Amino acid sequence: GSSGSSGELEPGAFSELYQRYRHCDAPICLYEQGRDSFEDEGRWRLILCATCGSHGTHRDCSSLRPNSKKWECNECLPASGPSSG
Ligand SMILES: [Zn+2]
Ligand SMILES: [Zn+2]
Repeated sequence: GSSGSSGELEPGAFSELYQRYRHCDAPICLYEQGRDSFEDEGRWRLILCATCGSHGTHRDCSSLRPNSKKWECNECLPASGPSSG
């Protein structure tokens, strides 16, 4: 038998950001442009996470529904296992 673990984190670490983060970070993109471009109203509307509100990507790009209230980034959403399988 043995004991001893090593793992710490930085609590309350939200680096302020003057400019709004609008960099498509979704899993799959359909917009021909597939860039940080969005409209005021439409599927291609820049959507910011709800939990932390840091990530920013299109609507249909984040594989969401046409009747979704708010969307949350990955790190926030319950993703079984780390992105890097
Ligand atoms: Zn996108
Ligand atoms: Zn988030």
